[PDB]
Amino acid sequence: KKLTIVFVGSECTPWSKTGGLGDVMRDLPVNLAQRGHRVMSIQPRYDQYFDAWDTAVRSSIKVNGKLEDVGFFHITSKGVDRIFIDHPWFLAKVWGITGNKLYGAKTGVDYPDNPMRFALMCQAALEAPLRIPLPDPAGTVYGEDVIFVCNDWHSALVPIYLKANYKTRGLYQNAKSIFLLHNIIYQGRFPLEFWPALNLPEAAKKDLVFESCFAPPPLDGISEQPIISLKPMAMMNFLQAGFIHADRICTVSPQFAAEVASGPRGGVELDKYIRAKGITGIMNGMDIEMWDASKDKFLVTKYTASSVDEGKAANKAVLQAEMGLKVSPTTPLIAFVGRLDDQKGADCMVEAMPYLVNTLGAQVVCYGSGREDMAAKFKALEKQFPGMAKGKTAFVPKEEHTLMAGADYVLMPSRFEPCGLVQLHAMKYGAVPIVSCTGGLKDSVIPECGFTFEEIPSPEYPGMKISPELIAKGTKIIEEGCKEALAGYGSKAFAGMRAACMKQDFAWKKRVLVYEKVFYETLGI
Ligand SMILES: C[C@H]1O[C@H](O[C@H]2[C@H](O)[C@@H](O)[C@@H](O[C@H]3[C@H](O)[C@@H](O)[C@H](O)O[C@@H]3CO)O[C@@H]2CO)[C@H](O)[C@@H](O)[C@@H]1N[C@H]1C=C(CO)[C@@H](O)[C@H](O)[C@H]1O
Ligand SMILES: Nc1ncnc2c1ncn2[C@@H]1O[C@H](COP(=O)(O)OP(=O)(O)O)[C@@H](O)[C@H]1O
Repeated sequence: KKLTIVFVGSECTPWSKTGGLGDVMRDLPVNLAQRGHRVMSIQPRYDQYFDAWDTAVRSSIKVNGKLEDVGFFHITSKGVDRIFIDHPWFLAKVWGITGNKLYGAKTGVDYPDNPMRFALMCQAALEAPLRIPLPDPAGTVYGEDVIFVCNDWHSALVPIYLKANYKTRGLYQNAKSIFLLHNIIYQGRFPLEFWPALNLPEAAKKDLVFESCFAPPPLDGISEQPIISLKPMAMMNFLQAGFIHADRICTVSPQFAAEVASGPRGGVELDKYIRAKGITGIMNGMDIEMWDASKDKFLVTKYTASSVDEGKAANKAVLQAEMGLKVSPTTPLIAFVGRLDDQKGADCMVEAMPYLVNTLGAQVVCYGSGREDMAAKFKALEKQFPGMAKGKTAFVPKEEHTLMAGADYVLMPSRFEPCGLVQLHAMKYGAVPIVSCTGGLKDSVIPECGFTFEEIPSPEYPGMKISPELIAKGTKIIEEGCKEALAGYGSKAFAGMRAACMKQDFAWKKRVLVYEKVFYETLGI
């Protein structure tokens, strides 16, 4: 068939990234482009990207009543014409290359521009197909028979800007809008007085207005404690307006799709739109070219599934040495990777450390970046457990590859996981996953590949008065869950899990065909 597709989000690897979001908006659009579709990605210009060149095409977008000049920077990479929205609110943010902290200064603290920024980002994204000729400035323009894939709350306003501004005036009529939920807790909930600044018609105010007792913290600077009233408050919600006007909802896992429809816990407070409209779970793939331990760049000894035992223990020595753990091939090696906050479950895992080293015997590597509390405790691991544990906060792409090939077991104690990528990455490289039993972790870590202890407790949640000194005995589920899995290290069962893990196929080729048909339905052909 072949059609025009336009991805719209707040991250694209390698340019911006705080986690999986960026990686999906790198991989998915390329693997769609391989099928013959004309694909584009649209992201903000947070920093002066050396490979991003000004198209010279400007436009003016109305925000907070004042017109705003924005520019459009372009780059063709892997058949995907990516575009970057240039403006002072994105580019001139707090310094040190941004990288992480795209959306806030600290972690838990957001920038008060975010309403206007992602209001600006969306409207601007709707211009790009109309007024920028690609690949070269003497080439064709994208046009109007274009499907928009929009990713999380940050691009949750393009369905409603599309209909309320553009389709009104007789363009993008053939165009449809797909929403893609990577996460449910992040909904773009803002105070109601930011309404004027959005520049949507007054009819469309009804779709943004929203009532709940849980609001994210006051958007000032220092506070990060979600206020909780008895009578529900009035506020905004970009994500609901994404659900209202999206011509289809997708999400990143069959199991997670189920958990969002399930009710106000699993849908945060938005369950009744998803359950009404429907949500197709398409689990995330991975890049096979990049993640391939038979042919990997960052590996000393490269190995297949036929030659695992040798290859891993070789790359484990490298790892043990690099972290500075005793170089013992018979000592188990558990690896944790994920952001340092409540969702990924560091706080409990770290409380569970003595039992993992002192009682089970294993070594524990710990990558992560996020809140100041858990970052502090991570660095001091190698002090308190000398040569039996390390905590790396701040790290490189290269450092995550050696960690997988070296680790015996990989650990994810998540409260919930829409899909997760570190367990997919591990299984590719033979590291046997010990996981929390939620979402994409349930779908991906089958019993043939790994272990699945029961999930970790949260509150009524989106980080309320977080982890009650009591509920933080979630720890014991990890102590227990690991004890089973590691008792069995060096079994023929373990060698079967190793082989099983790597024979699984995580390439997008399959996933894309599902994504591709969901388009055809929403359109017509
Ligand atoms: C990894 C994660 O990256 C992005 O998450 C952002 C939020 O989008 C952003 O709003 C911000 O969250 C803060 C929030 O705004 C505020 O209310 C609160 O006070 O503090 C929060 C934390 O500071 O920060 C995070 C991190 O920068 C994406 O938007 C998320 O969707 C994404 N997680 C997803 C993505 C994938 C990819 O498929 C899944 O595989 C993964 O399991 C899932 O968690
Ligand atoms: N603290 C971090 N900051 C930014 N990226 C990270 C961090 N920890 C891991 N990563 C990278 O992000 C991805 C992990 O994302 P995923 O497992 O989908 O869950 P989440 O997106 O919630 O972190 C991996 O590709 C890994 O390279």
